[PDB]
Amino acid sequence: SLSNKLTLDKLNVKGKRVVMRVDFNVPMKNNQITNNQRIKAAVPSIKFCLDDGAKSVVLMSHLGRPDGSPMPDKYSLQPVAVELKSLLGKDVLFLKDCVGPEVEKACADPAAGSVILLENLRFHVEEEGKGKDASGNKVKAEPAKIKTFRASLSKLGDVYVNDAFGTAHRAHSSMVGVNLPKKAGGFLMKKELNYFAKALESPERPFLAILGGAKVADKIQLINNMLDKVNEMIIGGGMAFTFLKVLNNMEIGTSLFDEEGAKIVKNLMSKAEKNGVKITLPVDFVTADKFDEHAKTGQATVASGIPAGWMGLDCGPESSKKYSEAVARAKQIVWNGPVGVFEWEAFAQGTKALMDEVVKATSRGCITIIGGGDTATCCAKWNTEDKVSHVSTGGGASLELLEGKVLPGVDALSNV
Ligand SMILES: Nc1ncnc2c1ncn2[C@@H]1O[C@H](COP(=O)(O)OP(=O)(O)CP(=O)(O)O)[C@@H](O)[C@H]1O
Ligand SMILES: [Mg+2]
Repeated sequence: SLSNKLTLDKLNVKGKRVVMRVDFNVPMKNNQITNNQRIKAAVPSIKFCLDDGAKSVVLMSHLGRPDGSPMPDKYSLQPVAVELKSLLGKDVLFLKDCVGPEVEKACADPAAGSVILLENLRFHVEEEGKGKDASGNKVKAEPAKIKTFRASLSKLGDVYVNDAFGTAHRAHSSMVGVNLPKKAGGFLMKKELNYFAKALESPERPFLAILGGAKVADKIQLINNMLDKVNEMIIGGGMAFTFLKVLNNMEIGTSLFDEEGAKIVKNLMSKAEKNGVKITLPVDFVTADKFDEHAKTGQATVASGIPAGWMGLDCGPESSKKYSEAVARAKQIVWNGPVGVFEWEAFAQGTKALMDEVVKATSRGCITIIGGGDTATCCAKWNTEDKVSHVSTGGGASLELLEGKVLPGVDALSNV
């Protein structure tokens, strides 16, 4: 997607200060980084700069959603400075702010090979452009203030590099507001985009897409677009029940149901048929008397229906077989969302078996792409991240792409 945009590999950073937007918005538990995949995924771009004789490297990102309110005790990027220092083996200068005189002078003529990490960009309402004040009232940013903020960020360097794929879908100040003669996309951006371009412009055939999750309404455009590129599609998780109900008139008990999505199901099937797309739905399920990790377990099939008062939380053995059948024929796979409540061991077996199949397919030459989010965390708790072709570092961003949208984060990049 950047074949028409400027990239790091085509930039000259010798003796220059580099302002690099990155995505260090990692998850925490109480004071520790539960997952540092996002930090490690940006190192390749940081080193390339340093190894190429860079005067300095200024990194900026956000953490959570403070709403433009300084919350150092809740969303401080300080702990990320400690984590980075160890992964880089180099010293990192952390600043209590990301804009202002003090920061601006600190980033002017610094000691060569200097790594500087700025503070949460969202501690200012100028980043997103909106937020709230102490009074609790929702406020809007001033065009004059926005220009100032964007102007301060631009003074931090000579060239600008964007490697925040996970934030590529946001049209915030640090993503599209930096005013510098050169805006280059990082390696992480080049890598992530290269995989999704393969599964969006010219995939290997057969091409299979596995879509799970809970709701259907917020997935309509994702399915609609994918129905123009895939050969086979698996509809699993709570999503399936909305299709079985409208398509087979099957009873679903107290299982998840999407009223809004139920009205489009028939239009989705019609599009698949016209395009020659095979849609695999589950044939049996693992039920529960209630929504609880320690609920009573049962079983059911499409033909028998789900008993009243019960609900399907995972697929069954026969469904696992069909899924594997589709996985075996594929030459490329895109997976987004679990096919069952994987957070509870008793209902994660269906997702576990599919992962095993997906892992075996990769070792046979199949291109396997797992979209970030709930389906990304799985592989982590399974240590099967290096058992597939690619695990995305951006769920909401990769979703935007799959829907066929344009990420403001890359469009704002310099042309070539
Ligand atoms: N058969 C099923 N019944 C109920 N929940 C299911 C399910 N199959 C999957 N899920 C749940 O679906 C969730 C993923 O759904 P989805 O991708 O829509 O979530 P989301 O993060 O966009 C917001 P929400 O989960 O609130 O809808 C997982 O947390 C998983 O436990
Ligand atoms: Mg959702």
